[PDB]
Amino acid sequence: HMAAQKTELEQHEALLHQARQYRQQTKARQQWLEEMQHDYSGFVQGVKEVLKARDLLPGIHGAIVELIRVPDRYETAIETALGGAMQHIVVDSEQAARQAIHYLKTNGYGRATFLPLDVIKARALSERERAAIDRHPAFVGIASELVEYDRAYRAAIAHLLGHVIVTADLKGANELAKLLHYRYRLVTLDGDVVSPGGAMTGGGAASLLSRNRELEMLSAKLQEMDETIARLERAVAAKRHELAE
Amino acid sequence: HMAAQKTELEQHEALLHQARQYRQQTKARQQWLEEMQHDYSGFVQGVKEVLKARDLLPGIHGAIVELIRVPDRYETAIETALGGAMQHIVVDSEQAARQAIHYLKTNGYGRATFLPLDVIKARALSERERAAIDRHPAFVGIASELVEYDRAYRAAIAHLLGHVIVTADLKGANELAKLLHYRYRLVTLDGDVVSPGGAMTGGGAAKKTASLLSRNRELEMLSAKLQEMDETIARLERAVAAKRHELAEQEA
Repeated sequence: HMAAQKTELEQHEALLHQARQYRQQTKARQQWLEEMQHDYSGFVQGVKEVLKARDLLPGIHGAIVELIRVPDRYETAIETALGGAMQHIVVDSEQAARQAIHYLKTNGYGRATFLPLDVIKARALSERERAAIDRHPAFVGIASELVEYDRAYRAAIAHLLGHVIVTADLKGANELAKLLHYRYRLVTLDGDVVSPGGAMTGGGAASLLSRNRELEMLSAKLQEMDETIARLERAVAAKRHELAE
Repeated sequence: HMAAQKTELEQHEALLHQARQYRQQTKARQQWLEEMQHDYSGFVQGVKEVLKARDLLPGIHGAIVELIRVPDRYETAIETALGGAMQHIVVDSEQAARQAIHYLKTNGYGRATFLPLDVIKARALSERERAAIDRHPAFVGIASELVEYDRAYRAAIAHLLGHVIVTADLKGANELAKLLHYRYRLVTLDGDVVSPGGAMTGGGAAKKTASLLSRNRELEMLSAKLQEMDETIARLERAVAAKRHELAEQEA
């Protein structure tokens, strides 16, 4: 009778307490990451100073890393493909780049590389090159097709990554490089590189790219917890109502 | 006038003493630098570890800086042209590069770039591009044509430097850039750079350093200096004894 209903009401009130305190700690983690994101922690000095001057300098969009989202599986490949370009700054125009350069020079604030969005042009494999590789067993993907980004930046991201192939292993990068006459850069899932011409880079032993991925994850989980909480408050209100009368 | 001879004798004795001390400090600097070389000091960890294993791993020739010799007047330009590529390791083949990369990975020994001789692609301007600049007063050379190396590494050296133009000065570099439709990187003898798209990078003064080529240059300078100091010293020793002797024959 009332013994089972009081037990169930207690499971729900306790689970409601768990979820609220858990949500509070999850929000605290989101805020820590948001602060790190918007303080530009981990960025090179000149890049940090330009982004801190978004409210003074004209035409500053953001660093490349801020503009793309990459799954965890492909993060090492994309970071390796980009190299220093992770922190290249997308700006409206070459004029905007020159103003930011002057701002850095005058203040002694370091150095940065700029990508003028009105002028930068996409790269892409030809249709025959793509067909030459995209069913090879080591092929993972064209680097630009492995990331997400707003359409406004499509020519900038194609420029940096539309001619970069991601392969599953280094032998596969060698194989596909040959099929492509060593015209293009290939990167493996583990971060080894076959550069145009056949040079090979590798070895081994926290990425800026994991920050907006964890932030997006925390965001979705927070929405999930708010509905878990709403559901648990309904269950508490429910088992109270039948029980109250 | 015996006094003028005694003073000339004291001069030569003073020069001989100072030259001996100077030679000795120069010898010590030479030995110290040769020890750094033997330690692979200044190489990044991954390159150091491959070179230490160069007789265990197959097909390891060596780092670019070990395989080229650069005339003193071109050292600054070539070191600037190469940058970190003076530590790229020439190897027999892709398989050899893969085994070396596997060695670095499994031991946590860092990263390195490898140049596999069997495939590595040479680079060169077109005939018409070379003709447009070849006779310009500020043209010094194609970087790969200013450095010495054994013929076996020709494609590896051209890959790194066949598309880099060395110029007399920056005004000449900018003239040559326009003649080449801004397609190539130019380096002056003083180390200034004109690169395609270079107006999009800048800010404060860059000042990085990984100057393994400059250690080789200093070692060649010390070798040549030490030979000169040896001859100076032996000359001064003979002049001191000759003047001391001629001074004693005249107090008769």
